[PDB]
Amino acid sequence: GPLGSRHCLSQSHRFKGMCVSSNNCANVCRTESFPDGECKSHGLERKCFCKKVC
Amino acid sequence: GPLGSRHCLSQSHRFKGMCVSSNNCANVCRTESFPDGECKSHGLERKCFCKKVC
Repeated sequence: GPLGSRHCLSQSHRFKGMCVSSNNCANVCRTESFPDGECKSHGLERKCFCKKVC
Repeated sequence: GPLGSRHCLSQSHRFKGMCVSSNNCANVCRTESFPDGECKSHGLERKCFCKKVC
């Protein structure tokens, strides 16, 4: 399929606590004007990262 | 940050091998049309992430 856009991530400003639903993260990120978002782990911390085209 | 610009990260397309020096990562990222870059660890990988204002 078509050559896709490159994506950029930024940790959520609003999301609270452990990120264990990427759908919930994506919706919180929509309140921050990003179209998408996903949970990511670093060590034992799971955080919400908002996602847009760079 | 909070009273500054919000920044976005995108894993480098061109950077090869383990990211040791964030200066080297930033320079490779400049060839990718990002103004900055930095090494970040996840799992047993240290990778170069290009960095711009969202």
